[PDB]
Amino acid sequence: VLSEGEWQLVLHVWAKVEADVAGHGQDILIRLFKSHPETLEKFDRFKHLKTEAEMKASEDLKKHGVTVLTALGAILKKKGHHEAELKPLAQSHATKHKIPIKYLEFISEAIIHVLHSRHPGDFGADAQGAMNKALELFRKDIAAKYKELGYQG
Ligand code: HEM
Repeated sequence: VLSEGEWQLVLHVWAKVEADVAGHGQDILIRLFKSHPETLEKFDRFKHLKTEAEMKASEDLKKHGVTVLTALGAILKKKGHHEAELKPLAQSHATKHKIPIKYLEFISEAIIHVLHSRHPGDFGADAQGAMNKALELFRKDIAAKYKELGYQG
């Protein structure tokens, strides 16, 4: 469980992210696709993008970035009490999109990378540690739903 102090460090930096959701969303997905090319193959709607310049130019990619970070934000603001928000997400990602838990670990790493680039002063080691905890909590609760459905993996 995160403490109240750690949740405050998470939400203090998230309020920054929310100043520019679309720029953040795009940086994170591009970092994910460049660092782990196998993730791009899951998106029929983005598979055609071959370079970083092409990714940067895609309005649809940017629009999906907003989708992802808006869902993540709604979870983070529930500070662990996120059952209603998380359940539909795990169901679709396990059963419809077929996303391995490992990929959620990849995109967690991408989020931390980008937060670190854009918000140094609000993202020192203590914030980084709290954000890693929040994302681990996210993954741990999703993995439990996967297991139930028969997708641990
Ligand atoms: C921070 C973690 C993630 C969040 C909050 C997230 C959230 C979402 C949301 C809200 C949607 C649209 C509604 C739905 O289908 O559930 C979605 C769709 C999708 N996500 Fe994620 N996602 C996450 C991670 C990933 C990762 C790691 C992959 C692939 C490596 C993935 C692949 C997909 C796919 C394939 C779709 C459908 C895209 C389309 O064709 O419209 N997601 N995600």
